[PDB]
Amino acid sequence: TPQTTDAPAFPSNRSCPYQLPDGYAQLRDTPGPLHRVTLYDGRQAWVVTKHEAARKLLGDPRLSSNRTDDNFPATSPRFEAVRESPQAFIGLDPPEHGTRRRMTISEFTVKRIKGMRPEVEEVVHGFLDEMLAAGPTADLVSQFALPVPSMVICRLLGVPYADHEFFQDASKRLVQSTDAQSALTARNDLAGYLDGLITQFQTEPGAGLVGALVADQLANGEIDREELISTAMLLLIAGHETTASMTSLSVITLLDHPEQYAALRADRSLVPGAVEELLRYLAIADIAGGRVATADIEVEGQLIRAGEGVIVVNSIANRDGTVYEDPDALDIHRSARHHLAFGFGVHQCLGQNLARLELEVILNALMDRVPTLRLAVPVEQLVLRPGTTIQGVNELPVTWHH
Ligand code: HEM
Ligand SMILES: O=C(O)Cc1ccccc1Nc1c(Cl)cccc1Cl
Repeated sequence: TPQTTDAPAFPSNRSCPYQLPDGYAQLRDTPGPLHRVTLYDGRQAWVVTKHEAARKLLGDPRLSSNRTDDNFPATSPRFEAVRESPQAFIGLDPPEHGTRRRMTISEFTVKRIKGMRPEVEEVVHGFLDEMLAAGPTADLVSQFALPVPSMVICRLLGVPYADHEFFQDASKRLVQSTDAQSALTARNDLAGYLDGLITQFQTEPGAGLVGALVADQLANGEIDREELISTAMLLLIAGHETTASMTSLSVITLLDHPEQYAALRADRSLVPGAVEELLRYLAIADIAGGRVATADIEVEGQLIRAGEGVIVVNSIANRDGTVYEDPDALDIHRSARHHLAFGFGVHQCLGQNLARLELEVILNALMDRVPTLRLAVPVEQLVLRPGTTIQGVNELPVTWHH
């Protein structure tokens, strides 16, 4: 009996850190905005696989971001045991989404990000000082990719970096949890820690976004204490797992495309466009694409019914050849404008301009200070995270001329 299905298992796992999974190239090539898939629990959902349709559906308020909905298209059991906790604004819809998001936007403006350049540059070069002084070989993830954005986001939040061993471990356990119990434990660890931080700010008002939320909105009853915890937790985790993943994956990708990496080193004005192309090409955050319909939506002759889960797969939409000519070619010189790596619409990544600053500083610093950087193992020996979490590698052995 043939095993062919019209609802393939989703998500798929990468076999090469920067290439579309084989099942995804098939979804990309099949006409139409939507395709049926089967999720880990056997439930069918839709995936959005085309670029303009993805923008349309991310902008449609009939596609709710509410994870507590029984029909939300969960791709693993990660959140099934944490539903008794309030959602951060990533899981809220208007009007609640905006009231919560607006409590945080002041920390992420273009002006604030510009003012953060000296701090980001100091942090990047400090961790490089230490890594290069110890000599090769090193794990780029633990020694550079993770600590840099962790220190930066901690200062933005008012989270003391002295606790980094504890919160970096809990963050990893939650983001990469494979069972509901391990996710619950990691989330509880972070929640109790952040709750104590709130009490400390109530005793001694202090700097950072958490301190600002405690002194203002919490003291006015405009955010619940547990919502503050969830918001701080989202910003802490997103603030260091996403950039760390982009750093390690960009290094792997650039070293696999040496002609472009050399062109990048010779003309640093190409760095901002290279970062956009790497964001498009590596598209690390498909796990942020889930939505649930609260009303019927007709999409080019296909019908999303109320109550159906829909996943906007931005990595596949970013390989739409009607937008990016030869979409599977890495080209740091191409226009990667309009990519969906950060989403689109009211939920478009709050941290996107901090991420862009960090990646530009990081790439320029690696080229300046470690021009002989190379991988210490073959690419095929790296262990890639599965499609049920943020894409990337947990370890990246590197060497250089000592
Ligand atoms: C480094 C590369 C990054 C990528 C690829 C990425 C990806 C994404 C995506 C695709 C979304 C959309 C979520 C949705 O539509 O449901 C999102 C939202 C969000 N991201 Fe980023 N992100 C990155 C960096 C960051 C950083 C550094 C922060 C800092 C805290 C951050 C904080 C957030 C927040 C708070 C949201 C929710 C926005 C909202 O719901 O209004 N992200 N991210
Ligand atoms: O959403 C998941 O399954 C993993 C997870 C856990 C805790 C906090 C955030 C995330 N995911 C996540 C991250 Cl780390 C960044 C941007 C968007 C999303 Cl959905």
